[PDB]
Amino acid sequence: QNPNCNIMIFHPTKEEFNDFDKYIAYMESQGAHRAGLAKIIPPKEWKARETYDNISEILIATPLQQVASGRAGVFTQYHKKAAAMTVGEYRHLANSKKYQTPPHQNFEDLERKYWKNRIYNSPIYGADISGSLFDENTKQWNLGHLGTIQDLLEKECGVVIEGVNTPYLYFGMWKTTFAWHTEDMDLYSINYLHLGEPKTWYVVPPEHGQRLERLARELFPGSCGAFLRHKVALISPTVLKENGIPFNRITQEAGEFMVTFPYGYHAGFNHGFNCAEAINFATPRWIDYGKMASQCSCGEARVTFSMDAFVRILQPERYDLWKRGQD
Ligand code: NI
Ligand SMILES: [Zn+2]
Repeated sequence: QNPNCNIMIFHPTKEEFNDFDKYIAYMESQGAHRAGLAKIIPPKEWKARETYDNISEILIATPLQQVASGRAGVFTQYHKKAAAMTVGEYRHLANSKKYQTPPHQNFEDLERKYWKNRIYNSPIYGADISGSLFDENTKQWNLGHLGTIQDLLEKECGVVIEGVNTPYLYFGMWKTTFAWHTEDMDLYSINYLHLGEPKTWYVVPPEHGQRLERLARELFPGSCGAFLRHKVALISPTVLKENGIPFNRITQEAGEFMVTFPYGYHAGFNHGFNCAEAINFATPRWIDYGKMASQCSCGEARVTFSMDAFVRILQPERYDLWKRGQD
């Protein structure tokens, strides 16, 4: 299935939108994971929340200034602190003359601009906010409550990691950026754009993630032995074509879901003011990637959690063998 590793787009029926797990698995029987990313479009009736009133007076306690440096499509990005603000103020700042989305004829134009001018006017990302905009009544694809095996982490261990097993909110503006990464422990991620302007994703198929690693070692020489876990690298598509790294690019509109799959390297940016919600999740398929996830050796990035419970409970036949691989 899916021989060209293309980003597949699904339009589940209402019935198919009932069991989250079961549809993930169906997307995989059609080969979605081979691209490392898929778009899902919710049924017409489905809604995340009745209305987005009073999201104005919500508090972004610690927004981040994203300072890039480098050029010719290759940058390290670093995060610096900036003042607290309401979303009202952020919306307003993100539409001001300094941060607003530049005039552009089409996508190719916008992209050219983002990658040419990255180091200027460092944008402020309202990122990593612990919360959710989903209605409790929303029972299909509600990111607070997916009901996947990732929940084994909290029931077995009492282990809660923010943005991993509880959701994060992302208030974006033009040029706000996510560096090249696979998710923590190479988990799946799912992201819902709640509102506003689009988000662009670039994605490398899992089959080739190593090529991407290999390349990042040349572009940032002197580098854990798993550099990309720092999530500091920006690399433009031109630079990927130049070096023969397969990738795809897709632009997410408001109202749409993206799911990244284990070991699917991805990065991208926002086109303007927007608000996104995301969480990680897991399936039985992920366990083996979990146990395999290459961790940062220098300390700069976290070994997020222990695979122990997952193997013990869900792979009981292989558990003894897995322990002997340890200490
Ligand atoms: Ni991600
Ligand atoms: Zn490291």
